[PDB]
Amino acid sequence: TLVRPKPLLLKLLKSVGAQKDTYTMKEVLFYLGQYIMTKRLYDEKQQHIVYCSNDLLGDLFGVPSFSVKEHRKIYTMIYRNLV
Amino acid sequence: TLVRPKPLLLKLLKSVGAQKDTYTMKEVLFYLGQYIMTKRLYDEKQQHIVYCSNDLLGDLFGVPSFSVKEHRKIYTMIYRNLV
Ligand SMILES: [Cl-]
Repeated sequence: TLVRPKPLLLKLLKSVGAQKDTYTMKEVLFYLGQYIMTKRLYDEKQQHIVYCSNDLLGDLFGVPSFSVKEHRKIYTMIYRNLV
Repeated sequence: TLVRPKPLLLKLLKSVGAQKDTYTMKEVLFYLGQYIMTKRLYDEKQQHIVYCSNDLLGDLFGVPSFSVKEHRKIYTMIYRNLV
């Protein structure tokens, strides 16, 4: 099973090194984690909290922040950005 | 965020009490639990394994079995049966 990111999440994925149109969900998480890392969107002191409120990811996901421990919310926010 | 099961997952969900045409991921997972557990698709001896080769569920997931601890696979198999 491969998934097809909608266009804006595609651009987001490519900006940290993804190359195709379709990905396993594992590839999508990998690039999501790279993106949050390289952009430093996490709290320094509570590293599992992501502030994405000023960022394209907050727009795509629909939320101004979340924690990486909210797996179900993260999967749901991803679904919205899949064709 | 409301998801909308395609017709087969809907059938599965209805058969274990769901009424709506739309659900939270929270609910979708609950009913699915209900489904597996009320038909005893899981192995008695190693209970994290669900065997669905002889069941409606194997047809919608596309696997002969899966393990409840494989969350990424579960969400992925679920997205293909959603809008
Ligand atoms: Cl909750």
